[PDB]
Amino acid sequence: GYLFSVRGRVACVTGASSGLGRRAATVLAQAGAQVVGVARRADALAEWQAEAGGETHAIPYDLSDRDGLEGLARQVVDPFGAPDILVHAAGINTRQPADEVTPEGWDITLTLNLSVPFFLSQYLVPGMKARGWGRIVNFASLQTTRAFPGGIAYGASKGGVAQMTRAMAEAWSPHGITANALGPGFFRTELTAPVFADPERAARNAAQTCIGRNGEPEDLDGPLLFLCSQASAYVTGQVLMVDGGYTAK
Amino acid sequence: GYLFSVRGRVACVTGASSGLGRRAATVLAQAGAQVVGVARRADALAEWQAEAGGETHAIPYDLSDRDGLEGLARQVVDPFGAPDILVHAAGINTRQPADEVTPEGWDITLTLNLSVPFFLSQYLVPGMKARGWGRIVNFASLQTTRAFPGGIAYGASKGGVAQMTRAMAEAWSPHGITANALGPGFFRTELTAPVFADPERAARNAAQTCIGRNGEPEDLDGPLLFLCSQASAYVTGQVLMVDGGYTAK
Amino acid sequence: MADSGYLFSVRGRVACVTGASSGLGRRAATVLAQAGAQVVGVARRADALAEWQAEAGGETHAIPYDLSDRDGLEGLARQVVDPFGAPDILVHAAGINTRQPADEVTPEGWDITLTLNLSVPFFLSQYLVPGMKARGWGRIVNFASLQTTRAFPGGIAYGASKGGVAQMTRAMAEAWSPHGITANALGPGFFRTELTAPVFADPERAARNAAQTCIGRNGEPEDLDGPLLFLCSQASAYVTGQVLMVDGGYTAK
Amino acid sequence: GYLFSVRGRVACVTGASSGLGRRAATVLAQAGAQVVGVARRADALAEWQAEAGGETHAIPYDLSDRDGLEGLARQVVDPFGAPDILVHAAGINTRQPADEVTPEGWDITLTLNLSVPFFLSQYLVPGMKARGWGRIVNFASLQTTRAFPGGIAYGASKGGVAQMTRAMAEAWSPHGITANALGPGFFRTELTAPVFADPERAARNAAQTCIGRNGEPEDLDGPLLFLCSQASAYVTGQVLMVDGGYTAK
Repeated sequence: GYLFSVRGRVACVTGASSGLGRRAATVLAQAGAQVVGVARRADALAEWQAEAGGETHAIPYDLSDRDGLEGLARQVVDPFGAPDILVHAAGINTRQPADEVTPEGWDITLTLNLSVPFFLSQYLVPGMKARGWGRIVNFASLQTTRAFPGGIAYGASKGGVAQMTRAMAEAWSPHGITANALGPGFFRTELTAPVFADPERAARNAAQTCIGRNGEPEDLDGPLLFLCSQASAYVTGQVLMVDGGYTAK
Repeated sequence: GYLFSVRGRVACVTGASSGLGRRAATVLAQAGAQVVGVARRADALAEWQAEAGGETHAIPYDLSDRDGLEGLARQVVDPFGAPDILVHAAGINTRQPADEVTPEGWDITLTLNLSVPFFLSQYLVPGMKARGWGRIVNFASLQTTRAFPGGIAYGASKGGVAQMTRAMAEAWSPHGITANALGPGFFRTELTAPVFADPERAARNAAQTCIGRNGEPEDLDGPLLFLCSQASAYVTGQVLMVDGGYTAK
Repeated sequence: MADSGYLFSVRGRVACVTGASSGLGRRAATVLAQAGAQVVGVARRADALAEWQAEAGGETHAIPYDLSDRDGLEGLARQVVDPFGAPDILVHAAGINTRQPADEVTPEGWDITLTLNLSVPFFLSQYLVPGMKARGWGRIVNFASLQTTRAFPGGIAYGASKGGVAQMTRAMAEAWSPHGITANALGPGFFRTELTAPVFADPERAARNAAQTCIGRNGEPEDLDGPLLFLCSQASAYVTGQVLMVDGGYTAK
Repeated sequence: GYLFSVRGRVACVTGASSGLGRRAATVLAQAGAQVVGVARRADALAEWQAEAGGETHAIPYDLSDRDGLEGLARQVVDPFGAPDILVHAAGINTRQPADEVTPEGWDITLTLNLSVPFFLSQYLVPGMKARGWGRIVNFASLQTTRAFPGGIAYGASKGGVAQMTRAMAEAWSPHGITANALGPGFFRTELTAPVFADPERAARNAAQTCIGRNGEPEDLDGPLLFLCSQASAYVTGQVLMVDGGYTAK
């Protein structure tokens, strides 16, 4: 049971003001990790801190600013020290189908979904190396493997994430840092507004799973804590789909 | 914490007299499940029961006898009631290269590794359906995806296990039964004796992982309990590799 | 034809195709015979085999044999080599789907699916590989499925077998490709055959499956020709241990 | 039994001055396609043209310049009319290990290996759509799936490529355009000089394949022509590994 603890660890979670990142940041805080939540909007982070309890700190930062990311990383280590756990839950889907992709929509998708996870990890790994222990949790997608309408830049980024996660393990796992990717199926969030707003679409997606339902926020708590804890010490370089068996059918 | 509990559950573990099945059976028992361990040898099962503590029951049975499996299933329900968790860890690798495969070595490999998991599952799922809750844990392999010397029947069986696991989810997960496969990399057991007996070979395999070491028995505890608990309710039809990132390189 | 077109030649090769009386096996056997291979077709029924030989043209030979008979496979292999000499190309197109859902699977329906779809491909290949090794050249083509990776209703024994096939194909390559023999699996999507009668018989089903592909249609027989000949020729010399999906992009969505 | 013809087609091949791109452009020229070859250096493009024979046109262009891509596309259509076949063989591997990745090295790899193929496709697909027929050939890698030393940006890009190819099929294959990726193993080129320069490394990689050898230029011809012809009309969204079975072990 100790096996699954994150008590006394330090975590940084990006995308912590909404969606699955907010859930992850709250789970980790309620499980006793000290949590640094990063997202654009101070007011949304303050509501997060109010719900989350435990011991947290908020940092408003626009993760589309890559030049500033090394300064963010210094901010991240200030409240509680170097993080042991890093969760890259910030992300975007512009939903531009191929013929309508703009340079701007392509670029913001690769920046936020792929490049920012890489560099923020690069900046934060030294502290983990020093302790000989770290957990990196990237966010893969059904669109790591299956192309959906409007998804082309998103799936490019998310096929990138999976290989990036393997490459993170190849570089950093000899030093005690594991890197894996949670692959949520369809959960009600900001990214999935069209999939859920049309109920016929939502129900088709539910029927595509083996269980027969879409995801609820609580469905990610277990797999998150597993990937953030001693339980997963020999699991690295893997994508763990949390999708009710969508990918089995 | 409670998310990862197996207290009050009943598990059946095949292959419980040695190797990874014995580890799984012990972990489950120490974690508060009632465990029914199935293996060929009574004396080996009795040593298991002695190591394990908790509440367990041993059933000596030669799982190559498929005609008898329905009777085995009735034996398995008798000590503690119908199992909630089933772990198919019994297996064989005859190590016959393709040109030397015999009908008998082929057939015993398919029987033990593929057909027995299916039928014992078939017999034991009714009790899970009645409760609307179940966990099936199959054993996949690096040879689900990568062909090793002497491996052809083994890999046929383990490729089959991966797809069988997705098919178990498609059949059974509407009823609250999840089916997943643990994919150990190289752990010191009965099946892996040549991989370990030559140290140069053992070290090449260790170097193929991201972490740089082969598996130890404790490395499977976390992933097992995750796959046997509430924590993985929305995880079904998946193969979860516990291989130190062997498959990432 | 460009000189490189001759990379895809099967002229003067010997092929054995199982399942040659119907479905995709029959198309594969006919394509190879029309492309100038000498083709040994294996199937249960002498009469359906005769219809095949009539359609095919070229140079062919029929062998009626019940591939559920593993005992007799070594004697099949002797029969296969008799008309044209040892085959250079082996195509394992015989297969079954009993469509029994998990709760209704019988020992017999599980068993016949593993026999025909997995064990027979293995043993027949084992018996015919020596001839290929003697020449330093061979092509094995197995049949994978959408159900190599995605579980469909009634599919559980079939999927077990087809996930098996994929790994078995990797293992055939690991054992035999040092000797000049490549082994790959074609993965057809949904094509109109014996095995897919329920998928097609309900038009709404057929259309949902067409819409699941990227192109928007189910398979037609001729769609298998190119991929088959590629996997049976010099063109694929450095392609081994692979599953080649011919599914209109079903598996991309 | 022609099916595999490219006679009469127009092809655009990027990276046509060296390596596998140069092989592809020559193969397609010698098979009777009119070929537009795109690469940085006029003089190396001119040697190519001399070597190739057939009917060709060279366009010197720095593919790191995304701003000018729409203009390149106009140049590409000028000599022979709109291309039917597009082969994205230009690529880079900076070989920076994770801890030493620079923003510039990461950016150039995503640009050349992922963003350029998307945009140049986007600009050239209209011509294909008008005819109801096209073929797009991307370049995947062993690092689509397996992380090698120095590979992290490359691998990010190439996992991106494979999803991008699936998403290209989803967008464009209803209009007669197929999109697939060739996945070469290890062939003697600019990208792979350290793998080949050290003979012990070269031999280890050869031994990792099923056949037991590295690739030769001619090994790409058949798989290329298959992906560029009528033969592959019902093959779309696929990665076709041309690796001697590296990925089977």
